[PDB]
Amino acid sequence: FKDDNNIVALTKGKLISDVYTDKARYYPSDKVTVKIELNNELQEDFRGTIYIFYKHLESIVGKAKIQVNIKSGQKKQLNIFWEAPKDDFKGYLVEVYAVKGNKAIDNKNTAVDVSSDWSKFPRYGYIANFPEQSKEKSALIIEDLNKYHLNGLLFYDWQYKHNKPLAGTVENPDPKWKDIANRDIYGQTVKDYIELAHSKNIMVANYNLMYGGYFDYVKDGAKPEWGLYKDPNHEEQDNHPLPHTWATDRLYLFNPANKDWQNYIFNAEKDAFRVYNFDVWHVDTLGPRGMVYDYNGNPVELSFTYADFLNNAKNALGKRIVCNTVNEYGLINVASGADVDFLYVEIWPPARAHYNFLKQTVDNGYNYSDGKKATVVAAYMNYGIADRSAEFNKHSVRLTDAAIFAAGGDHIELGDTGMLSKEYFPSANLKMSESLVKAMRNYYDFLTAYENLLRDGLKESDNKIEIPGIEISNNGSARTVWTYAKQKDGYDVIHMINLLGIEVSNWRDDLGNYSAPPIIKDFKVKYYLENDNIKNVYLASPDINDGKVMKLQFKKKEDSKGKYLEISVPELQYWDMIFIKKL
Amino acid sequence: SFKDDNNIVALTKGKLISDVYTDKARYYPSDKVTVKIELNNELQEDFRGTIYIFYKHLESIVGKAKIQVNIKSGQKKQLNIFWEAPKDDFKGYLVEVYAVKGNKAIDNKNTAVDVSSDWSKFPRYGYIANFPEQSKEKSALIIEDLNKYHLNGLLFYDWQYKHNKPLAGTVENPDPKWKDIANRDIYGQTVKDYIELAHSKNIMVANYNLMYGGYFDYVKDGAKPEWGLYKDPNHEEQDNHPLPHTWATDRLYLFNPANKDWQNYIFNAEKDAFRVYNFDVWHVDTLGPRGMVYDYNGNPVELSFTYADFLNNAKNALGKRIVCNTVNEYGLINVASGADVDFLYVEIWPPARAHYNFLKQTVDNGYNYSDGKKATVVAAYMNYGIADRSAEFNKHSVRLTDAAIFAAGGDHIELGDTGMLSKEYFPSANLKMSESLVKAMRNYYDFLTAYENLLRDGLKESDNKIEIPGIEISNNGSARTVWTYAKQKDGYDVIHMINLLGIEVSNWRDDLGNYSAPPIIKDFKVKYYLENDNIKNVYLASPDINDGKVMKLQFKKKEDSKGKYLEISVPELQYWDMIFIKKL
Ligand SMILES: [K+]
Repeated sequence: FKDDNNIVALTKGKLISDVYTDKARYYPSDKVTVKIELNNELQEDFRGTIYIFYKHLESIVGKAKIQVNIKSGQKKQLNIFWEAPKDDFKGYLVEVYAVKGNKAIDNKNTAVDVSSDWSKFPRYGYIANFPEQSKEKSALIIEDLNKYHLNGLLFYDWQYKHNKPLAGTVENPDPKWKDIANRDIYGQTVKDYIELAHSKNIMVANYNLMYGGYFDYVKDGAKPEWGLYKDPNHEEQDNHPLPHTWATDRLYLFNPANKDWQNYIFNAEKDAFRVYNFDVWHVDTLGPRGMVYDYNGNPVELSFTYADFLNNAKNALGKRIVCNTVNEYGLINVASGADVDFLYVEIWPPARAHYNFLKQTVDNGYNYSDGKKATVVAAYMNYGIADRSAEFNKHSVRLTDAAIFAAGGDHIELGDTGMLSKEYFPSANLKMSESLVKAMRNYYDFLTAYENLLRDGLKESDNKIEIPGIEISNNGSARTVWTYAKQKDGYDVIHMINLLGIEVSNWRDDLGNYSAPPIIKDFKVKYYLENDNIKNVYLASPDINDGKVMKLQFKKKEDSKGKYLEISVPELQYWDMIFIKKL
Repeated sequence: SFKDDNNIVALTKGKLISDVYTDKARYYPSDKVTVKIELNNELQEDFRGTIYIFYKHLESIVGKAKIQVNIKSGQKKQLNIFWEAPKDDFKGYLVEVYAVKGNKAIDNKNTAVDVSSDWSKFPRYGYIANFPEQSKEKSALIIEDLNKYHLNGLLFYDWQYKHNKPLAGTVENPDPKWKDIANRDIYGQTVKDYIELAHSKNIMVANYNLMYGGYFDYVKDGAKPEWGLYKDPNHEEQDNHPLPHTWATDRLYLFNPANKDWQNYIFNAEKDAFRVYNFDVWHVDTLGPRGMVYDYNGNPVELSFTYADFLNNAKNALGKRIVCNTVNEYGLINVASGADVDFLYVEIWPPARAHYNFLKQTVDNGYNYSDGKKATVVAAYMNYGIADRSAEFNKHSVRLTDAAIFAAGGDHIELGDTGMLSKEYFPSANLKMSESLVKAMRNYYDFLTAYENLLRDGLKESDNKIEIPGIEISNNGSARTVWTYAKQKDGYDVIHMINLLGIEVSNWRDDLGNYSAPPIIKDFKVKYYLENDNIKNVYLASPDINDGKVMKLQFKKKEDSKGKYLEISVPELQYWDMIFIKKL
């Protein structure tokens, strides 16, 4: 058929309403159900064909055609069934076309991840609210989140107390309790979300600090002798003050290396995991605490304690572990020594404001783990306006995800409340526009479909990149295209992130006022390589036909800096990924 | 030749040659270098022999000289030897001095020479923190003491009058004395004497001030609250740094560096200071992250993004060199990528950057962010936890910190008029260096200088595998390992080994001052996986062994399942060894 963006653009969105899948992640050889929601808004009956293509990078790996009639104004669902190929840890793009005669009149894509374990390609989201609600309402929220292929959900502030997560007892759980902020939590909603997430192969993570206890922790059987102190004379136990309307005036901190604290908190968590079928303990930390000491006055190097705590927790609970190393504090220790599923780094402002840090955090995770662990970043967008009733900026949110995803990272940002705007996950003062939601759908399809080019077996490339006529940088500098290259078996990959509209390289966009980047069309990229082993050159972008691969024209040339490919690029908006297939 | 045994020299080591040093900190190509040799015959017999001098560039002898000397028991003499510096710019040399009787060496001491037309490539930064009334002769002795370490720049810390008005008096009539920030008496003639004396040894002198600081009474000096930095968006609370109440101001109020009126004001004030006092550099300090901050009108200001513009505007307004302290790397990428600073300067702090890795990664970041165009100086104040007690620095932890910084291609600001830094307040001098630590620092600074071409000149990270069979190793300064990594340049590969086998927790600062001597590993093997076989020879130099003298190492070409490698025989590792492999 005649696939053309000339005439698809005229009637795009007017037949195919949505395309998505039944689960977030699939095991090799699973049945994948692709769900296509058709809504004929063409003001005219449709009598034609729905084509489906399954792509692995540039290659067609499967194809289906289905004859469909749908009346003007009618809605139909069409389910397509595909066996997941046998190779583990592979991403695919699914392209759907509505074809009349032999012209494509609509198109929408989704993605499929075939991974036996979430740990290689984490796509982490959150649930922050646990009110009384029907299983059907909960199912709709999980359905929404599943559209983004999120393969893990952090349940934030579900628990009863930091030192006693289970309300009631294992023999008789309390169906309703207060969380840390005196919100009502309903146990049946927690359980419903867990069951629903599991039906979509989504991991569910239980949030708690490593080392926190309420004001009345002595009443619950914890001891001051296990505490972390701000002086060597046990005068002042370290603590994190909270607002006066909350369930405790402060959280008192404990020494993670204290074996009695470990025994106490592991037993308390064991009770919680017995009642609520969580897969993961997401162990939060507060970062550096200044000079700290145990009860007996011995200095405690807090970061030095993390790995032992985390490994012992994994053993005690028989559950997966993730740890938040805030501002990378303890990242070296966790990445080298802890059996965590992946690395997790929250950025707490003002530091690490530069775009470069979005890449550098991921690079640090890769380097410190000898390439054995993936990295998730928490980077709260438009934080500067997070106390206003306002909107996320659709431009800066895309640039931040391009920066993180191109570096081989994941960004924890989507959840039940929409998107994160500050460290307190339930704070929902910023809302996503309809336009931003569409972009996030595309960006998450991209994150999934191109996981093998983004964070699978890659190394930094030394090969020189030039973009003649256009200012470039390797580190996210203002007024440049940010560009760099990576190499893996069978492919070289070049990223271009458009910061030509950026005056100041702050990824946060504190006023939520960034603008659309300038669009550059029909330009050249020069890529200097020695090897004459090129099969072809391709480009994919979440900004262009939701990640559909385009074959690029190129020439082999040579100048005063050596031999290079001159690559013709049709368009750059936010983020393009060029990939060069080797013979 | 003569019989140079370490056994025989070790019996009478230091009993004839008392010191060896030079007249200047840095030399221009083809300058006359004066090597000064202080003799003090403590042999309990008269000496009639020969002093030999060898000038070395890495493994190569580039010059030699000798002088016959008669010196009686108990006599002291100074010898002055002249050497023409070779024509090549940015080169380091080791100078080896031997006292020979008959055909045997009975004493040895080394120094180093740096031929550099500019301090910016190989900064060796120190400080002067005290400016009391004193004779030029006393000032000269202090400068001679600092010159022993080849310090090519000196930061004058808390010399100025006020942060918003550095010059006391007027350009035409400057005050002879004034109060500094801490109500200490500063004497202008001492400032001037140090500047003149420093310059006579080709040492750069840096004027310390904050980027954005004013006294409580800044309105009386012409500064305005409209230029200020604010902790809230309604200009209620101006950002400020509180000080002890006995100091000259209750607090320093902070200004917005991006404010063009603040820039004009402070650049004019600095211009007056520079007209009276012949400083070469403005050393611009910052305080690091200040939380979420705003201008007077309530517009948010991300401070780190204001630094580069400020510093470039400062350099243009003053016509002077600029250095900026980016505390805990806050602003480092901004300054390294966008500012015309002479080199990068990073004060780092535990607990966040306590791990030994941060000593290297700070230098790596500066190098990467500057596209390899700027060197990095690190401020990392040693034994801070005992710095309020009258005590000694721990000689073991100070050596390991310098090994870590120097091997990474960095410099450590630590030595000055008060001895060594133990706190961010440079005049605080409760910790003293023992005699043994001073000797180690002399060797380490000779090493920093003599091997600058292998430490921070044209190097790239190497992917070549290193193994040390039987010994735990790390690439990142982990506790209970030998920290090892490799670098490559035109003509050499370099392998560093830093001994953290005695370290329980990776923390460079040693806050209790209780680190112990590392274990000594003798006669061990290093495996260096190298695909090419074009190897001329393998060498080792260490500031711990024969005061940095190069030794040729035995090696074998071998292969196993991980590839071809060199098996290198290493006689000894104490704190830090540098293996260098000469390529064909
Ligand atoms: K005067």
